[PDB]
Amino acid sequence: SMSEHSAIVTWKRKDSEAFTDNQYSRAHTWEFDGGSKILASASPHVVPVPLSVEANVDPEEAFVAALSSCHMLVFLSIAAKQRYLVESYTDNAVGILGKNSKGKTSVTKVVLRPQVVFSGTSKPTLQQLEKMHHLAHENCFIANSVETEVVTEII
Amino acid sequence: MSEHSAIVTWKRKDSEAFTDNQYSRAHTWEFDGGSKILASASPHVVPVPLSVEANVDPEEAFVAALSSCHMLVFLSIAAKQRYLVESYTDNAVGILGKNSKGKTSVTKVVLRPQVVFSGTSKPTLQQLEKMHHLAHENCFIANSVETEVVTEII
Repeated sequence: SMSEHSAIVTWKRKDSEAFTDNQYSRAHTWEFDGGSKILASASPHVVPVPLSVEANVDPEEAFVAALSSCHMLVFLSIAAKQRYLVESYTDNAVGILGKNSKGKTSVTKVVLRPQVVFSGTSKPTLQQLEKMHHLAHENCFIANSVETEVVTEII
Repeated sequence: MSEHSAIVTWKRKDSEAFTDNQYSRAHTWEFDGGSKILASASPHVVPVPLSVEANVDPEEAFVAALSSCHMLVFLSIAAKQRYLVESYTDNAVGILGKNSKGKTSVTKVVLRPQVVFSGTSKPTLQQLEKMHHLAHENCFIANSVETEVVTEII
């Protein structure tokens, strides 16, 4: 059903920061309802380190992780319902910045490369796995919200 | 132009039956620079204790990515125009609903940024509004989504 999801994003000038020289820290915080606070930054592909902070999450990385996580969650529920025992699910996902059709810089492509380990006495075939991933992509809330071409390479 | 990586991992817990659909949705996100984030399904989507309230969920992350991206472009614009920004706080909300079509997706995200300027040179409202239109135009995440993204300034 319908739901709302909030994030508080906050940046504060450090005492030592001139700011107008563009040499301010891009570190900032993301705060969510359940109480968690995440240290964030601009991507180091767009703003050089040390202005960006490599150890902190960036918007592009979070975008890729959300798409990959959303797809995973749908898949796992499908696999449980088919009574397949999943031991692990690991996705090495990659997003690409490039120019979209309108000539604007965007995340034009995301490749999901999920590797799933099954156990127990009912394991699916290659054909079945493939259909579980197609259903997962079709019912992924995040994939359904984006212009990004989302491709799954099943590993 | 650039590549952005995420490793998303779920492992079945010891003794967790899974096939009963009662498994924990907690999992991890790992990024190149070493950040690990504890993740879950949203508790507005999956009840609890199947979802874990203190963990980040895909929907929350997608709202933060949009809000964060818009902010970072805004700040570089403000700094270029020689305004001194003391703070920027955006209380963002995204809404999951149907379409367009009939598929559940994030239909609308509303950004509500509040900016504190100090010092001698401060923008007028008109200048502030223009900085936000430019930031939205140049925000990579916003240029990636089909979501209606609206900015209500202040």
